[PDB]
Amino acid sequence: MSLATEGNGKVIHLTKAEFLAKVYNFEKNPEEWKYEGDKPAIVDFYADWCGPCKMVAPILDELAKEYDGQIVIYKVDTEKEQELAGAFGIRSIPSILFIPMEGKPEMAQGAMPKASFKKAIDEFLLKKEGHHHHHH
Repeated sequence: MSLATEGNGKVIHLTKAEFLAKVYNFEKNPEEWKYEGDKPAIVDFYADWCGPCKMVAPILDELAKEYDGQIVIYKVDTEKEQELAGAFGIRSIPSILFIPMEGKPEMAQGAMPKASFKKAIDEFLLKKEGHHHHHH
């Protein structure tokens, strides 16, 4: 049945329920952050009525496919996921949550271009020089 359902190397918009299961349990972890993901994730907080929020989807699709295998990109519809976005203090949009496999996730506000995104994805999410890195 599921031989090739994409998803990996893609950007999927999900709900807080989907967030919960594969990303983060804000039920058991009201205050803390336990990542349930196996690969590094990038969560785009977007609102369709927002221009920038629209741009990031194609950008994210591009970079997701470019960095396929290693990363998995998501996005969340803040207009409905108000509780989810509000919990992190995101307020609304745009916010980009970079979730490492080590530590807690950083965020960048707004839909930066393919170039700035590559730097944040590659040289930060994979090249986590700011995570546990003092020299060794």
